Amino acid sequence: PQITLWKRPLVTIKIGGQLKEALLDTGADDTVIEEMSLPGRWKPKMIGGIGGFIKVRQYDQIIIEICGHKAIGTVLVGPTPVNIIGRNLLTQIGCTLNF
Amino acid sequence: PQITLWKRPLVTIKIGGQLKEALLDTGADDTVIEEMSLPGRWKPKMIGGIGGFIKVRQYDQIIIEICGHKAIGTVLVGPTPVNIIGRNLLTQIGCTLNF
Ligand SMILES: CC1(C)SCN(C(=O)[C@@H](O)[C@H](Cc2ccccc2)NC(=O)[C@H](CS(C)(=O)=O)NC(=O)COc2cccc3cnccc23)[C@@H]1C(=O)N[C@H]1c2ccccc2C[C@H]1O
Repeated sequence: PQITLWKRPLVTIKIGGQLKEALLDTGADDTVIEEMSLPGRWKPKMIGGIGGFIKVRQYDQIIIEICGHKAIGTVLVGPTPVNIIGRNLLTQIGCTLNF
Repeated sequence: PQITLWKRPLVTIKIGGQLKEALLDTGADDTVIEEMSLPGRWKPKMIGGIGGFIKVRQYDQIIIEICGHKAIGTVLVGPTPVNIIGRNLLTQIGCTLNF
């Protein structure tokens, strides 16, 4: 699809068999999702945003569908205000910016 | 242009007669620039994201040049770690997400 930016670029995602809304976010290096249960071991990560830094749990090789496109990659879990799909998965789905 | 997302989508902008590097950020509602002088009236605003909120100064009707494209809109100024071009100006340059 082509997504204009007059509104927030929110899409449906599927992760752990559940549907969530997430924001396609070219300003985010990584993908960060609100508290949920994911399989496997996690490792620590600190991520920094507009307000400062938060601690998150890093899960690798997680299956996620983004607006109907399958990705498999790193997903961070923690106190984000919004589920965000960052460049690590945007690249997997072939997402580009165009003007 | 078509901008891939293998790396941070950084561009050169001209604002207040100054050249700055800034991030094309589809997850940002607004445009926020590191401390600088801008002409005209301003009002305080709180902006939030990962790690919480910061206080900024809101300037309206500011002209910016982004990759050769002129646009006008609100620009926020304050302690952002990165200059961010948000949706209020990305729309004006005809920037879309495509996959
Ligand atoms: C969807 C959100 C709410 S959460 C993430 N987000 C966004 O707009 C995101 O694209 C931000 C943009 C940003 C880049 C760099 C520094 C700070 C912030 N990016 C992020 O939150 C991500 C988190 S990560 C590492 O993937 O897990 N950080 C990054 O990619 C890289 O951050 C950094 C890079 C370099 C130096 C840094 C120093 N100190 C902190 C962060 C740094 C939205 C938001 O904050 N929006 C607010 C915003 C932002 C700018 C202007 C106005 C407003 C209002 C809100 O719309």
